[PDB]
Amino acid sequence: GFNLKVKDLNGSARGLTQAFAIGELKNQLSVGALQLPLQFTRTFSASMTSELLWEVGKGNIDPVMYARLFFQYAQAGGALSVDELVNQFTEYHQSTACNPEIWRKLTAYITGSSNRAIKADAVGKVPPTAILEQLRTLAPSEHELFHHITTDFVCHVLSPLGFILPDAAYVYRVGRTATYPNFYALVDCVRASDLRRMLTALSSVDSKMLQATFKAKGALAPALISQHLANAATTAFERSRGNFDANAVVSSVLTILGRLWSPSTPKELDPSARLRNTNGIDQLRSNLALFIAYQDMVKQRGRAEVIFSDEELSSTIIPWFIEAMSEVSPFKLRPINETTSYIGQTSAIDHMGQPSHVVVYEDWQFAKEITAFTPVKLANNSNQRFLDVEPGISDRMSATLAPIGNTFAVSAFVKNRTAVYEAVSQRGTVNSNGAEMTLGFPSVVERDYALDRDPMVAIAALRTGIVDESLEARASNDLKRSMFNYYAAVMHYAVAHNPEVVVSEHQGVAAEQGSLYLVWNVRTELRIPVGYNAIEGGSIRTPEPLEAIAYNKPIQPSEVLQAKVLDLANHTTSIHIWPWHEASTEFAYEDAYSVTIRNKRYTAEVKEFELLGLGQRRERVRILKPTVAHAIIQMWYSWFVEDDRTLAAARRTSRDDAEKLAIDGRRMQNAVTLLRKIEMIGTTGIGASAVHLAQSRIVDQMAGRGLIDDSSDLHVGINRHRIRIWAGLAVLQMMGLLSRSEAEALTKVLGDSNALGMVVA
Amino acid sequence: GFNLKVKDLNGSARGLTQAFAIGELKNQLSVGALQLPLQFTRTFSASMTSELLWEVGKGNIDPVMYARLFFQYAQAGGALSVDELVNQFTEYHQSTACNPEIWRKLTAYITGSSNRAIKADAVGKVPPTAILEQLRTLAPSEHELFHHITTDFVCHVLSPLGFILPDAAYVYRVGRTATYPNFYALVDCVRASDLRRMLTALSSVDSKMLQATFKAKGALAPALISQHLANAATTAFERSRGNFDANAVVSSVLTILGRLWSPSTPKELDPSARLRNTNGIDQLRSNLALFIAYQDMVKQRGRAEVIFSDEELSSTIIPWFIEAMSEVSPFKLRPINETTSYIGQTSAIDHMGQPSHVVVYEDWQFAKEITAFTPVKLANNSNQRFLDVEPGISDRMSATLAPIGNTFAVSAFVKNRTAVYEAVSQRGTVNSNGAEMTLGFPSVVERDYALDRDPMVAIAALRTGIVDESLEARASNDLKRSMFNYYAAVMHYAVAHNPEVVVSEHQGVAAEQGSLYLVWNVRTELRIPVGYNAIEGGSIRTPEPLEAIAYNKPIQPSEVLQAKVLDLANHTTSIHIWPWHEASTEFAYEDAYSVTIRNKRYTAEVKEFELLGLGQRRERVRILKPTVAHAIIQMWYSWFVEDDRTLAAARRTSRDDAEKLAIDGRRMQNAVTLLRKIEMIGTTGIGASAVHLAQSRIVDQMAGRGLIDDSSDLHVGINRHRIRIWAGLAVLQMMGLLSRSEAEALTKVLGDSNALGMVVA
Amino acid sequence: GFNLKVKDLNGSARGLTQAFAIGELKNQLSVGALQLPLQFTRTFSASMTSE
Repeated sequence: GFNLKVKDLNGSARGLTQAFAIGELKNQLSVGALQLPLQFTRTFSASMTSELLWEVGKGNIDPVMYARLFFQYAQAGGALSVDELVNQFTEYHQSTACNPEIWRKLTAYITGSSNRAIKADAVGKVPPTAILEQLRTLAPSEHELFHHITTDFVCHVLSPLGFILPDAAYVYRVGRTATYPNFYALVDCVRASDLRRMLTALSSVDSKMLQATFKAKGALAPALISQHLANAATTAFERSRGNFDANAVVSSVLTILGRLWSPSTPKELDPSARLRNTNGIDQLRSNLALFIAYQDMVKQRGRAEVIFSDEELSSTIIPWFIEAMSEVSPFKLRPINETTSYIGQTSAIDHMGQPSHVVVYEDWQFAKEITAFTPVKLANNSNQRFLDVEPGISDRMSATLAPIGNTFAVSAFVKNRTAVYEAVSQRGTVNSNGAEMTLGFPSVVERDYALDRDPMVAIAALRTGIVDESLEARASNDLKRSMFNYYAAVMHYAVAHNPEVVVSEHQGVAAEQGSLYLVWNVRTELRIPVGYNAIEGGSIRTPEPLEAIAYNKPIQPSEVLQAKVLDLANHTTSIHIWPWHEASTEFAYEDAYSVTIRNKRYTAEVKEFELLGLGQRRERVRILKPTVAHAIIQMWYSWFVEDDRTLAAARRTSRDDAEKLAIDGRRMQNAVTLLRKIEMIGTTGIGASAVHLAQSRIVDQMAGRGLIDDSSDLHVGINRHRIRIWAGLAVLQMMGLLSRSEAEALTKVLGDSNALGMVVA
Repeated sequence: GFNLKVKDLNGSARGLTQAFAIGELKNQLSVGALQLPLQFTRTFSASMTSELLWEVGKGNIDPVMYARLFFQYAQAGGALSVDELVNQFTEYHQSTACNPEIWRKLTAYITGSSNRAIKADAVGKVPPTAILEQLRTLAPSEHELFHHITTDFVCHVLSPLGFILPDAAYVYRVGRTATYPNFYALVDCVRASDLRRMLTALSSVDSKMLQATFKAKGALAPALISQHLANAATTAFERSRGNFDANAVVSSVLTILGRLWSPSTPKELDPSARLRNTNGIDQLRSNLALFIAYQDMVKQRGRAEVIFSDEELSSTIIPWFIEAMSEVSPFKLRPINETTSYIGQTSAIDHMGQPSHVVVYEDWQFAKEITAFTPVKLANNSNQRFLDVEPGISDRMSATLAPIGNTFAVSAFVKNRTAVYEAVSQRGTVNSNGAEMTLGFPSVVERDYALDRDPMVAIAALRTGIVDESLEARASNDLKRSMFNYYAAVMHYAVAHNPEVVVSEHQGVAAEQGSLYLVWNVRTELRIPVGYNAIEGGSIRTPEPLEAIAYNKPIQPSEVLQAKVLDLANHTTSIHIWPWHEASTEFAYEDAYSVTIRNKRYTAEVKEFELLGLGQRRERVRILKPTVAHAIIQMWYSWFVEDDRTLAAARRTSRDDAEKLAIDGRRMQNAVTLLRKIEMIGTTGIGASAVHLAQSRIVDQMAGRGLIDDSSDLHVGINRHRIRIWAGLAVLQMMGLLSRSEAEALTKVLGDSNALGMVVA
Repeated sequence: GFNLKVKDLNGSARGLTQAFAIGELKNQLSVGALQLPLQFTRTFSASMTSE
């Protein structure tokens, strides 16, 4: 992770700063005091990591299955934020009804009409999912959704009789998104709750209509209700004129929450005796999480003061109901004391004792497996595909990687970096002014790396306080979400850690007195200068959260540290396809190593390349492959990078050799550790396979010539360690555990210290 | 071992210098050239390590069993050099015959005489070994030898009949001495050959007399021959007036060998056409080993020019026969091409390529076991004893140590220190002027450490060129032998390595033109400045041997690398006792460790101390315990010490930080390695036992108080590693693998580098 | 409830327990390892109850 510093986050992790959500302009410490309660449901965001796959057009229907994807599609990064999705679909819904044709056409595709209405239609209802593609002329639908979705009703099950089929199912999927929410996250999510309101009656009409309609007879003739059948939805289309401004509700609600908790009695702030109870947000008010949301939204908006409410009804009303209470999300409104469990602690002590190291870590234990990729392109020649994965790369590589999961028993990495303990004097007297306070058990890494953000850039921005901000709306707001959610995810592990807090002003600019922050008492430690809080008040009593948790004590991990991941094995034969893509894709990418002895530069040329035990290429396949697994590793790499940056700067800064001693130690704790890591990972076994195979091509290189032919002096004090890190490269790339790229980062550490074997072998 | 240096031995290992044997006054390089053949039987010294135990007074008799011990007694460090032994015994032999009494007394102890001569004596011949103690009044015999030995004849087996008993056996023993010889070694050994000449007839008389004597009758009455019986020996006593001056022979012989090989035709040098063949030393002349001997003796003596010979008979004669040809030794006259096999090689190459590192090592693989000690004091209340060893310490400790043997798969230690390879630039360009050339597979270490010399002091002297020389005659000449033999032992591994050589002058002072040395061609390497020899002459062509072998090539180990050691298990119940002592003795010695947390200095107090699994003390026992095992370890420790001395001096010398980089690397290759070693040795398991037991007392220390009672924060980043090196101390002392003492040497390395865990755990 | 502790099993219950079972209170706890390997394959009846 990243490290700071007791007085600081502020130079190198401003996102940490609440004031930024508060709007403190990067510097001044929460001054005000002058604070009231805070409290808990502990409170809104994601449970955790949920993975699932998706059935579409099954013909049983109902709102719940999609809106999720519709919720998800965003998550899917459908196009842009859900409300698009809802809007873009609703928009079809809007080139609405003047197409009674589809009814007319459904009626007309009621075969070929009721024109000979009679008791007749009997078959063919899987190709009118495929059919309601035929409906594409009336409504355009690259955004398959309705093009897929429009199907559902028409083939509700009605004709429940006559027809007939279908008797089959589709795929949806969804890999985890966020464990925590953000307010524009909220606005969409509400837009999802609205598509949700939308369906039922829509579910109901067809469902309703068909049972009521067919008194019959067996078939109740025809020219029938389906003519209404579809009629209801457009009717439904109009049925949306529009429920609320979800944006309106959400912003009004954020404003109300600020108020719910405000410091300033003045009335941008009149939280009622009349309505403060009244169910509603009253259970919600305690909630910190909304409070985090409030802090950010407000900075973003301040509060959007339209007072949609009156202080009675409404403020009774559009705040009557809320999205989270409405379930198109995979967010859930949080349990109330657990928070998001998953931490052991230790903290610094040269015997004095105090700390500026941390010991909070990853609570991780990732997948035991991974995925082939072949989109079974064949059936319908489009997205309709099946990867059709079979024993191939996937099983051998997995087992072999499956040490791979091993390197990163994440608690163990924190173990190493929490193994530190003594330098900087002892036992007793290490500590020198600056700190380190450090973090994270998988969700933040998981949220990004999957999302191609490569956290790292957002992270540098994070630290430097003010964000990097070149970024694309895709790019910029990847940054945004990751920075918001990351901080919040920590926060209700920060909020959770000590209930005492206090909603703080800031003051700051006016801007509208909204801006507000939180402080708490934690009692225990002797007075080792920890910011300005030691505590001076019995207890930590610092609004800065890192500040708050940090002056506290060790524990253990409640959490699973499960990597989760999705088996579709039932599907894995079942389907058919949802909106899948990123696989990763084609199975691997080539990487070789060349070694010198007797001085003959070679290059065996193994890739990347099967390695695996068959030839070759292979083909075909790849593995959008459990982020975590990439995730856990991303974290180890991050560590390397951080320490190195620090060192360089200080060594130039710190002339003293003793200072240099300290420096080698940090750089080369990275060095050493990375080196040890390399050795191990490479003696993973396959890689060891690379060692025999790549050697041999290098044997050919070792044995190309006659003179070279006496095969190796290539084996030296260095070699075994050399093609050992051939083994390192083999662990290193296209396992897919790591993308590549980084390789030079590891190089950077190896270079930094002779490292050598250092021994072995 | 020790390290040098291509241009040098001369600063830091002058013993290496032949010129010192030659007498070059510490500096000038063999200049002369001007040389003739040299050649091989390869030639005199010990086979290797032989261990055996000793039967005395069995009553079967014969010369061979003792003279060995008589040879051995010296080795036993009986008192002083054998010739003492022979002399001191011969000296009894000398308060000779005027004691017909013992005969008279034997006759008299022929029961109670023949006084009633008749056919009578029938019994009691185990207590006249014990009896011939009764003979002690006539001859004093603290030096039991004759007091024990005088017995043998009298109880030859004669009365072969009447008596009767004995029907039993004694113990002798002998643990290995030297694999190589030295000339005063020669003079004694010859003194042994002389006691050897002495016995037979002495064996023969009694043996002869008794068969001839008793025509009989059954018993042939008495008043008989035993009256001669003993008569022969004194007669034998006189029989020694004296065969040769063994000293005379030996010195005359050394002189003759010089000549045998001399450069100077002038005649301190007339090696005959008449007698150069003539069997004798002709097979011996080729022999280098005598040549090594010659070089040293001469320096010691020059040659002792009495020309005992004429150039025909004799120089035919006292050189006719020689001790080595005469077998009271455990030396044997060497095979002719094997030499003393046992070496793998690698040598330096940053790609250039050349070397100043070495890779010659220990060819070692030591004992699988060790010894209890209880001298079964009980029977006869003296030396007569039996340790009476039983399952106790010995088996458990052994198995546990038996990893102990593991740490020191000596090739593996050379492996580590031959793992070095790259620092000092690359690949390619490491080398900088100075070298290292390094050595030894067990005999030199084995010869000393057993002998309480603690090689190390002799070793510092070794290096510094001119010897330390405070030393006791015991002390000084421990130094002498170890330095002579060590060098020679290397030499006919140096002599063996390349047959080309050339007997060189020096010149030097006159002193008598005797002084002489050897040079050879070894061809192969490119011209990397290796002394002044690169070679400049096709081949190494350097008289300096290290110089000679060193410019040469890798191999493998023919030798056993057996630690040998002695099982008396048959005896282990059998006896009774020889001259045994050093055991070591009482089983162990106490050592504890105290740890601090929450800051409570403790000291668990475990010793040393059973550890073993029983209580306690125990008692009783100890283990004069396979030197090697101590031996192998002595070598690893030595390494530490050498590098550290170097570093300190250079860092003060070398201001540059880069220089310091180099320095940390050497000191802390020691550091690191010693540290790793410690971890491992301690996780030996018992020690791990110390870890649970010593912890617990420390738990008591950890749990003495209430506050302390929440047992450990004692377990830190440091702890496991702390009582882990409690484990280190446990491996560390009274296993007996190592004496102790050194502990601060390991400390010295641990101190030198944070070391830390460095990790783990 | 008489019993014993593995270290003390011999350490105390050492009498009841069979490492004694033989003579060998002795020097070292019976054991080591060795030579002719077998298990008898028989005690005989069930005799209890069977009133």
